[PDB]
Amino acid sequence: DMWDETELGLYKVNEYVDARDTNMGAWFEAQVVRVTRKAPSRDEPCSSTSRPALEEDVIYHVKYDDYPENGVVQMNSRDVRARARTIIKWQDLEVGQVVMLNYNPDNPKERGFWYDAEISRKRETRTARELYANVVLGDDSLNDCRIIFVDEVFKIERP
Repeated sequence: DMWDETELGLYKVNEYVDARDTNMGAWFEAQVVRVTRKAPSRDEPCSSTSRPALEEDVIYHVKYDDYPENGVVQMNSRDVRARARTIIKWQDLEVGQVVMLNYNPDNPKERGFWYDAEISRKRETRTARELYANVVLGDDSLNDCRIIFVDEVFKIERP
């Protein structure tokens, strides 16, 4: 069974977060409506020395702000974070940074959705500001993609 959890979560009921969609991998604003953990065993404490309960243990149940029709969806803790808020300007970007940026996999020249990405190239020539990144970081990432929206790269918020 699922038990409601009030301590381990980094995000509380009613708080807004960014949540990573389970189908497309992009980040969308959402409201936390419930935080749960798996039920402890009958003869085990909620937290033990062998297995200290951890924030990564919780499941967040969220409702997307712009997709209410999707209903309440369950999120792994790695798929919820504080809303993005700070751009990393062009001059501060570098290879190896992991950022949230805007990319359209189907039409890469055009505006898309917001994905985690690892910068793979960063160079300014007389002709262009070249930014490439491995986009949709995780399984089946899109490697070494040319990024259009080089002035709209966000820092990822971390606890």
